[PDB]
Amino acid sequence: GRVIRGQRKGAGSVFRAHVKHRKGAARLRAVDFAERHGYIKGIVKDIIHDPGRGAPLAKVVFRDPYRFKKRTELFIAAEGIHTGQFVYCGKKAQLNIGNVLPVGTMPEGTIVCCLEEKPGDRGKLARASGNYATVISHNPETKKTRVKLPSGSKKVISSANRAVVGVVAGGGRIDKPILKAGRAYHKYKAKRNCWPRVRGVAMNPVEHPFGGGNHQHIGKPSTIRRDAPAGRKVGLIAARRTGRLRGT
RNA sequence: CGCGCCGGGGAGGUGGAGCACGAGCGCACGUGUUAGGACCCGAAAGAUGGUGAACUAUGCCUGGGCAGGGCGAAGCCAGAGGAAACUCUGGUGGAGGUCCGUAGCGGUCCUGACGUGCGAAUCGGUCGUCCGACCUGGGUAUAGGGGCGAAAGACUAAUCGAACCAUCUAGUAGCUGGUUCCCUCCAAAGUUUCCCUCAGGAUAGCUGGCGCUCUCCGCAGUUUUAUCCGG
RNA sequence: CUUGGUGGUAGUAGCAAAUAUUCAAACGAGAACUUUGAAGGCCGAAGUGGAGAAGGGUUCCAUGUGAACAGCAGUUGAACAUGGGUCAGUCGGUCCUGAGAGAUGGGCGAGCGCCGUUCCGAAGGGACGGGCGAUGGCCUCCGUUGCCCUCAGCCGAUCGA
RNA sequence: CCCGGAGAAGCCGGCGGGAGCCCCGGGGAGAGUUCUCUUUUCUUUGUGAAGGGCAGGGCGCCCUGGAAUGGGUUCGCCCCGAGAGAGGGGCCCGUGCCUUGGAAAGCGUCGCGGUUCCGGCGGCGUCCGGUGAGCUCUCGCUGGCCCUUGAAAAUCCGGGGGAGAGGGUGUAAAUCUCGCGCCGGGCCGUACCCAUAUCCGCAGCAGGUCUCCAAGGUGAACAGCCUCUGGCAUGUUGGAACAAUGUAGGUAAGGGAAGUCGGCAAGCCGGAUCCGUAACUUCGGGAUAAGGAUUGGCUCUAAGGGCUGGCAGCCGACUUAGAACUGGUGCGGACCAGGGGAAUCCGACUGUUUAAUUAAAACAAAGCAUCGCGAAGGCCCGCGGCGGGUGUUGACGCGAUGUGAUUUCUGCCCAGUGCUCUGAAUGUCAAAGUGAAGAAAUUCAAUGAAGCGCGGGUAAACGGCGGGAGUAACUAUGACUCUCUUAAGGUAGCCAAAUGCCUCGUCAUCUAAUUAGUGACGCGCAUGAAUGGAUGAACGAGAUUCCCACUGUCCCUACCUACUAUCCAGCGAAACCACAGCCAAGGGAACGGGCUUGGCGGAAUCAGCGGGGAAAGAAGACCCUGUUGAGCUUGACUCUAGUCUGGCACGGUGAAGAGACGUUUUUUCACUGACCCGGUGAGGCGGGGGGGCGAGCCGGGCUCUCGCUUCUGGCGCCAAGCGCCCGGCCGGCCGGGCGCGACCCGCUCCGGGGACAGUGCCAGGUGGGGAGUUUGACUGGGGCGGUACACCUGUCAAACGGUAACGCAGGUGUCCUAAGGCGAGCUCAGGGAGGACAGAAACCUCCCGUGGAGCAGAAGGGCAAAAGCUCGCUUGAUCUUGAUUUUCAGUACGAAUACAGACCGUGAAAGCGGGGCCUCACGAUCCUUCUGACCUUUUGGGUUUUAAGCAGGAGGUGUCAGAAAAGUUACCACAGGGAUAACUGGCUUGUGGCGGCCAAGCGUUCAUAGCGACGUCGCUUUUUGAUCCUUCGAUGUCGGCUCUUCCUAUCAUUGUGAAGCAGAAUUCACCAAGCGUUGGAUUGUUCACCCACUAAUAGGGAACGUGAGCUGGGUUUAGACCGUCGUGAGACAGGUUAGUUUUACCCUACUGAUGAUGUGUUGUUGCCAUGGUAAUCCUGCUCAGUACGAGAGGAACCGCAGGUUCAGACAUUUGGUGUAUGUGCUUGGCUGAGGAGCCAAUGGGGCGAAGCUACCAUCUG
Ligand SMILES: */N=C(\N)N(C)CC[C@H](N)CC(=O)N[C@H]1C=C[C@H](n2ccc(N)nc2=O)O[C@@H]1C(=O)O
Ligand SMILES: [Mg+2]
Ligand SMILES: [Mg+2]
Ligand SMILES: [Mg+2]
Ligand SMILES: [Mg+2]
Ligand SMILES: [Mg+2]
Ligand SMILES: [Mg+2]
Ligand SMILES: [Mg+2]
Ligand SMILES: [Mg+2]
Ligand SMILES: [Mg+2]
Ligand SMILES: [Mg+2]
Ligand SMILES: [Mg+2]
Ligand SMILES: [Mg+2]
Ligand SMILES: [Mg+2]
Ligand SMILES: [Mg+2]
Ligand SMILES: [Mg+2]
Ligand SMILES: [Mg+2]
Ligand SMILES: [Mg+2]
Ligand SMILES: [Mg+2]
Ligand SMILES: [Mg+2]
Ligand SMILES: [Mg+2]
Ligand SMILES: [Mg+2]
Ligand SMILES: [Mg+2]
Ligand SMILES: [Mg+2]
Ligand SMILES: [Mg+2]
Ligand SMILES: [Mg+2]
Ligand SMILES: [Mg+2]
Ligand SMILES: [Mg+2]
Ligand SMILES: [Mg+2]
Ligand SMILES: [Mg+2]
Ligand SMILES: [Mg+2]
Ligand SMILES: [Mg+2]
Ligand SMILES: [Mg+2]
Ligand SMILES: [Mg+2]
Ligand SMILES: [Mg+2]
Ligand SMILES: [Mg+2]
Ligand SMILES: [Mg+2]
Ligand SMILES: [Mg+2]
Ligand SMILES: [Mg+2]
Ligand SMILES: [Mg+2]
Ligand SMILES: [Mg+2]
Ligand SMILES: [Mg+2]
Ligand SMILES: [Mg+2]
Ligand SMILES: [Mg+2]
Ligand SMILES: [Mg+2]
Ligand SMILES: [Mg+2]
Ligand SMILES: [Mg+2]
Ligand SMILES: [Mg+2]
Ligand SMILES: [Mg+2]
Ligand SMILES: [Mg+2]
Ligand SMILES: [Mg+2]
Ligand SMILES: [Mg+2]
Ligand SMILES: [Mg+2]
Ligand SMILES: [Mg+2]
Ligand SMILES: [Mg+2]
Ligand SMILES: [Mg+2]
Ligand SMILES: [Mg+2]
Ligand SMILES: [Mg+2]
Ligand SMILES: [Mg+2]
Ligand SMILES: [Mg+2]
Ligand SMILES: [Mg+2]
Ligand SMILES: [Mg+2]
Ligand SMILES: [Mg+2]
Ligand SMILES: [Mg+2]
Ligand SMILES: [Mg+2]
Ligand SMILES: [Mg+2]
Ligand SMILES: [Mg+2]
Ligand SMILES: [Mg+2]
Ligand SMILES: [Mg+2]
Ligand SMILES: [Mg+2]
Ligand SMILES: [Mg+2]
Ligand SMILES: [Mg+2]
Ligand SMILES: [Mg+2]
Ligand SMILES: [Mg+2]
Ligand SMILES: [Mg+2]
Ligand SMILES: [Mg+2]
Ligand SMILES: [Mg+2]
Ligand SMILES: [Mg+2]
Ligand SMILES: [Mg+2]
Ligand SMILES: [Mg+2]
Ligand SMILES: [Mg+2]
Ligand SMILES: [Mg+2]
Ligand SMILES: [Mg+2]
Ligand SMILES: [Mg+2]
Ligand SMILES: [Mg+2]
Ligand SMILES: [Mg+2]
Ligand SMILES: [Mg+2]
Repeated sequence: GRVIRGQRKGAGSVFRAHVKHRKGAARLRAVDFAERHGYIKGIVKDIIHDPGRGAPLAKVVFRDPYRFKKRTELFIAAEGIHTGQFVYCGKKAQLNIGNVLPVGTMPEGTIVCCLEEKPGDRGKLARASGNYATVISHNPETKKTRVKLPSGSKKVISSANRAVVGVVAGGGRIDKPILKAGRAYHKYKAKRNCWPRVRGVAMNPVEHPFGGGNHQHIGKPSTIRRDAPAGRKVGLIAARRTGRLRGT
């Protein structure tokens, strides 16, 4: 009968992201002759805490090579970096933390972050707190590379694409228990309206397919098809298994 | 005229809204049955097009606001015992979804007052919390099978288990209710059969009115005499 | 049933939230309630005080009136009738942008129209100096229009406290 | 041009500085006080912005110098070779002080003129000091908090740069962010209220509505209480009374929850100091635990500080400890201000929630555990697009669920139903496409995607977790074993719990007494493991139970106060209303105000009162009917957006192979030009030279790299140089241009995909996410149950025929190749006597044999050379018109009967035969299908396929004269119904209750003292049932409380009879219902059971009396928890907890109160016809330790003394009350002090007159 929560979110308007105090987008430097052939120097002017994000950012100042004008970028901070540190970047960049070079050059077993999935997008994969990717093996023919991501999906990518060296800071966040409702409340106030998560079962049987009944119970099987209309797709999606996960 | 896989006749049964020396059309009047808003008045709902978040639901931007006391976390200072490890004793500091409690915020109980009320939800005394998921003003966003909900089917201008205004719309009713002058003459039924029929119809039955063909031989809710039947 | 009018019920129910009035004098036809004075009380700076906002829109002030209204009366009043009254470079709006709304280009749309706000756009009418041309002035020196050379990143029209 | 800054940031705490206010001590000017005191008490007692100076704070600023035997220093900190202490400096704020403004003005005072209309005019004064945990505002410093780190742009400014301009020793110049001097600053709002009377609520409505300011005292305090500044007349009126009923306030001897569903309400406790403080525990808490003592006034001592020259002297704050005295033991003196403990259940906590009946045990919440997904992606919106949100995002993330802190545990079951993985090993499987014959439409045939099947996996997916047998040396039980059924068969733990019917389970404790409560037991109707089980400190406006103290909650009521009600002056409604308003019985729609018959009846009126008027209220919400709906559900029916899958088109260019049906069907491998994606202010791409740093070869050939930047928080733009040109001036000057410097040529800006995704059109699938609709009838209420819904026999049927009930006894939805058709010939059931095996029963024979057997079936009728049984030949169970009968409307179907015309069968022949000996065994229109004629039409004519026609059978409608169809509503809605229930009322009385007759037996004996079987006759309507006449436009539905009267079927008392009666005690019966019949524990209970006294603890009605008389615990709304059932929405004469109880002023009625006619008027003292009616019972003494009786035991009558209950009065005494506001005391403030007083909603506490008044005092019956 009614339109349920899941559906009401898609139009948005209420659930859009709060973006007053966000500093900006965290994109890498754009491609150009210098990066493609040689290298370009750049200092770390300052570090900054971005809202809604575990990791911190960095005000990185470079110099524009064609016009007399200092550009600026917002890199994501690898661990161990500090202000007053010369950050090189390019093809001929030396291998040490805080230094952007294409993956192809570095050997196998190299740990990287802020990686591009396709060339030019200015850095999409692996840039949250405590993550890093592992370079497994190159492939001279076709000029492509094999890379295992933290989740485990191994992916091939063109060797040309870029990556900032080192892991992302802020690891071990999930270690501390979020003790009180308020401490959670503030977090989701920074990000989005989602926090107080009401169980569908409690609702009346208009607002949920599991609702109603005199006794609190679901009544029907909680596994469900993916060939299914919007409104029903609810519960455990395409559940291959469903139980106390013994072993791994 | 073309002759043949041509045409035409007779008798005898049977089906027909036919013949058998025509009787209709036009106009007016009455009654009766229908179709339409159709004897008058009456719905719960249905569809199309528009208007509202001045209360309230919730998110966001920019502003405002909350005495005085108790409890006394880490850190720090000092003294004492001790072989060492170290441990005991007294001060300081002022933490916290901490405690008593005011304004504010809320509104449990007395099932107290009032109950043609001061009031289409107020008053009294008694109650919970009061630095926090705290309280609040103005601006702004979301609109009806749609919005919004710490989820009660709550709320959406006193209206919500589908809002409000007009139009389609005099919407249908086997159901209640009402239905306007006199006299005279005649005068009933509630039973049969069929129906998604049992609060209803048709259909036979009962009733009236209009007449017409003959009358100054026929018929009867009856007996008698004969004659059968009856279980 | 509809509209309009009138009865009994009735000169009854009733005019009970938060302590409170009293004496003399004046105008006046008339005074429990008007005014002055005197005496006694209350609100007791989280105010029954002094100032503002939104909002109301002449209710502010004076003179006169006593029909109607102020659920008793009233010589009174926020009632009625006459007339008056709001003066800024410096106090605010006006300027700015904020969450956001909203044009243009572009696309969609039988269609009134709608999406979308930098996204598929030839998105500058500006400036200083040089040369050449053109006028106006005690043509001194300096203005006032034009071309050519040389230079220019924006960012999205516009509203929004 | 570039770089950079301000504008530009959160909350909280502490501390310091500066103002305003407050206070103190002296000075002046005027007021008030003076019975007595009082150098008294009160008011008042000033300098703006903008400039200059100086104070006064701050500084992460400089210089000198170099510290450990470490120093300085803050309440806390912190700081130091990255340069401390100690000197000298600098800067920043300067709302404070001085000054120009400015004493002329202003204010306070005294006095002169103007008669006046006057910013009138003159004296004087407007002083000097001190204080502070005080308050308020502000400036600054410094900490603490964050999975929260707390706005932008307009606008303004500084610096790095150095393109360029300027005059030749002067009246110098271009140029100045320096000091004066000139002009101008438009448009619009601007009054007032800003709220117990200017706003919104229909109004001058106790409601609601955002801010600033903010004195004295008491005190922890902005608490409460009183006063000044300022404001006001008690909030839409007054006077006279002071009764009951109310509303809000108080207090009570003795007792202390006994009242009651329940300690509901009120009351006790309350602040501080000093002692003291257990169980348990997540070791933080619990904790103001508990439990004690003190507290006043007045008069003293002592300890804590500043400033200048181990000291002195001058000043000033508030606190703390201590001591003596003194009072009628009063003292936190008013106000403000916590009742406690032991236990159990639930939920962890704080929070939120139904605006207007539910604040909870519901939700959330942290923790836990699953699932999808690496972007051409997941999830969703969207009518649409190369669209949009999450996304300024990227697996420690977004997204979808479940569970509910911690600790501890988390057993077995994948058969079912879901989900999912594998998919030629594969049954089925559409369009198009491909072969096949045919004149062609065609039809046939192969080929064949996903999906269903098939097979794996899965329970922190929905979910589930038996029974029978045998077995231990007492019985029991069953360790152990087997089997049936399913895929296992309840493991660990727990309980008559919020889950247990029977049930008040049983035992113990808790009570004198306990259906409650707590601890064990377990057979568990129906416990149980993240649909989570068990525990568990702290917390709860949560649910129950008990204990302490405490109380007018109760025995048991009384008194007082204010506001009313009451009477008066003024002003002034509405609901409601057929007529009206005294009763009993009677019959009547079965409870009448009117009727009949009886009883009766007297003006007009007041304050109260709640019995009635089936009172008002709202076209009954429960129930039923309705061919009336909505909300929701799913395995109902019929469809749909979306998503998955194949085909055709947009859609190219080449490579190799097999073959394929010079060609292809197709498998791979490329290319790119459509097309698609991403980035850029679309900035140096690919080739070819030349140049260089290195390796190898013979100035030369070849390959690759580079093209010049890695110790450091710097700067970096607007071209140097050269060559070649020339332009004006005069070999030199001034001003110009091009190209190298910075290689040349090109056709897509760079990359990645790419002929596939994709878009458009068809086709199959999936699809309660969504839409539309349906969800039979009869019915002794409906439902559940039957089918009496179409058929047939017998009876009921009352002697023609015809007749009903969910009446009776019963049957049917078939069977037959002959069990049909002719003819002939036989005669059955049963019994008797005989005969080897032979038998009660096997086979043969004679005799009897009216049918006693049989004819498929239900029963009934019918039949003997047959309708039975056996042989022989056959198929009239065929073709075809009409007529009639049965049901009946005298319409159909079916079923059958008489004839007729053909072809036949059989029998010698007359004949017989068109299905089953008779009475039941079955079906319309429309559509499809088959058969049938040299049949008709197929449209301008002709031929031939196909189709349509015509006639006769079949496929089926059993709700059987024929819609195609599942559930729920306690969230509910509408029309109506007493044609129809759940209470009452009526008639009946089975059942229940009571009572008679006969007398077989008990009672030793003796039937009948007392009882009475087998049988039998009656009454009653407080039980229960059966019925539906009344009311559904509403009669308020269970219990208790309170209160009156009434019945008698006598429990006790009075009088008397009879006993298997000696007395006592106890039994049965008559007259008799006037007077009595209790207090409590448990349960909502009526009922039940128990303790205690008694004379006795009998039974019942009146609308199951009694709701505008109460209460609202239970039933019986909405919220929620559990078990079982149901896949689910939901359900339960199965448990649990929270949940608006309306109006009286009418008529009558009763109560009390004025009054009325008549005697001519008026008093007076008096009379009684009528109504009403009252007393009750018990104890002791004596009689009497006697009569009686063996004794044990053991009375009665008259008298005497007292008591209970009830009724009627009074208030001498005791008690209560006490606002005579009578009188002492007293807390805080106010009147200068003393005295005398007042306010604090009765300020508080003592004692208390009068008067009212109590079995709580007394009297009489
Ligand atoms: N959903 C629940 N839990 N219940 C109890 C049903 C609620 C229904 N909707 C109301 C109701 O009361 N139903 C009753 C009402 C009466 C009716 N009934 C009563 C008496 C008699 N003799 N016969 C009846 O049929 O029964 C209904 C019932 O119990 O189902
Ligand atoms: Mg729907
Ligand atoms: Mg649903
Ligand atoms: Mg707290
Ligand atoms: Mg408290
Ligand atoms: Mg009440
Ligand atoms: Mg009102
Ligand atoms: Mg605002
Ligand atoms: Mg929408
Ligand atoms: Mg909320
Ligand atoms: Mg929410
Ligand atoms: Mg609910
Ligand atoms: Mg509900
Ligand atoms: Mg009409
Ligand atoms: Mg109508
Ligand atoms: Mg009716
Ligand atoms: Mg007979
Ligand atoms: Mg009265
Ligand atoms: Mg009166
Ligand atoms: Mg009032
Ligand atoms: Mg009053
Ligand atoms: Mg007061
Ligand atoms: Mg004012
Ligand atoms: Mg005025
Ligand atoms: Mg008056
Ligand atoms: Mg001016
Ligand atoms: Mg638009
Ligand atoms: Mg503007
Ligand atoms: Mg503004
Ligand atoms: Mg002065
Ligand atoms: Mg003003
Ligand atoms: Mg008001
Ligand atoms: Mg008023
Ligand atoms: Mg008054
Ligand atoms: Mg007492
Ligand atoms: Mg007492
Ligand atoms: Mg009792
Ligand atoms: Mg009680
Ligand atoms: Mg109480
Ligand atoms: Mg305790
Ligand atoms: Mg909770
Ligand atoms: Mg509510
Ligand atoms: Mg309530
Ligand atoms: Mg789960
Ligand atoms: Mg489990
Ligand atoms: Mg399975
Ligand atoms: Mg128990
Ligand atoms: Mg178990
Ligand atoms: Mg559960
Ligand atoms: Mg279970
Ligand atoms: Mg359970
Ligand atoms: Mg426990
Ligand atoms: Mg009056
Ligand atoms: Mg009547
Ligand atoms: Mg009455
Ligand atoms: Mg009544
Ligand atoms: Mg109704
Ligand atoms: Mg009705
Ligand atoms: Mg109907
Ligand atoms: Mg019907
Ligand atoms: Mg419907
Ligand atoms: Mg749908
Ligand atoms: Mg419809
Ligand atoms: Mg029926
Ligand atoms: Mg007969
Ligand atoms: Mg007969
Ligand atoms: Mg024949
Ligand atoms: Mg036969
Ligand atoms: Mg038809
Ligand atoms: Mg039919
Ligand atoms: Mg009987
Ligand atoms: Mg005998
Ligand atoms: Mg009836
Ligand atoms: Mg009635
Ligand atoms: Mg009534
Ligand atoms: Mg008698
Ligand atoms: Mg009754
Ligand atoms: Mg009532
Ligand atoms: Mg009553
Ligand atoms: Mg109940
Ligand atoms: Mg189930
Ligand atoms: Mg008498
Ligand atoms: Mg004797
Ligand atoms: Mg006395
Ligand atoms: Mg007294
Ligand atoms: Mg004195
Ligand atoms: Mg006394």
